[PDB]
Amino acid sequence: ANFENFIGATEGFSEIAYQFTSHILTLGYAVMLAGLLYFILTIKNVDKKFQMSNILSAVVMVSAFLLLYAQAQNWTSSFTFNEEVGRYFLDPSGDLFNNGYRYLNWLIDVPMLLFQILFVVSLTTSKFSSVRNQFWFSGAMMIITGYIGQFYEVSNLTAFLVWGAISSAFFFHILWVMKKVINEGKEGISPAGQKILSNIWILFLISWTLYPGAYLMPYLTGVDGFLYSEDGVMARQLVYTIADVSSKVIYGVLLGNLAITLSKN
Ligand SMILES: *C\C=C(C)/C=C/C=C(C)/C=C/C1=C(C)CCCC1(C)C
Repeated sequence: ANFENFIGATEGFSEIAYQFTSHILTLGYAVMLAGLLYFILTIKNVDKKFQMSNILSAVVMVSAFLLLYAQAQNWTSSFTFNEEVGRYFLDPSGDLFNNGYRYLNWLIDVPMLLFQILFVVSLTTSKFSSVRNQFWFSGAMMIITGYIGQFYEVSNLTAFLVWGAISSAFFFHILWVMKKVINEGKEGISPAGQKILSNIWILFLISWTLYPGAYLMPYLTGVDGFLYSEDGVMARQLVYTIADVSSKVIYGVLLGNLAITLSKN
């Protein structure tokens, strides 16, 4: 299956790496529940015309709470302690760790997080339907090809890499279109909102880049190095959780602040 199930079957997990990974992944879904309440409760502070952005954030929160909770359980319930070795090992009598929950979550969120900025910023010379359709197409393909390449994570490394680069192509298309969007979005609005739009752009850039970083993390120290272990698994799930909080929660808080700033007129 995956690099996680490999380590779980071929070397096992120190209680620290196991309990750490369960804790960070719990942090993950708990934060999505906190954000859900935040977006619902704040929806009154923004004019009707921006509220659709809050709505989309609330929906993203629901789909990340539900799927990142499924994955938390999947990770905990997939390994059992061995008293002889004192380490956690993949259980043959379980579901086995399965990261489809995460890709299913990305496939849902991606249209919604890309669509929502289009409800707070106005374009200048670009058409709303062109940006939208371009976001949705390459957002879906980025994920689908990323899911395919992930089927070869442990087995064929070279396929894992060439698919990753395919999925990166679509990612770079999205970063291109988002940059145009942020440029046209800057025209006209106050300097304060231009400041927030620039913050949104940097956070969008880093936070989305963390995801390919966590996809390559075990092989980053070579095909036999330090991260090729329970420590790369630890780091991979830590980066993911950081990327989840930033691109899903923090992103929508920033768009909310912008919308309020745009109601000063
Ligand atoms: C949770 C919400 C979103 C928008 C998640 C986004 C995830 C990514 C941008 C993942 C990207 C990948 C890339 C760029 C290439 C390797 C495979 C990944 C799917 C991890």
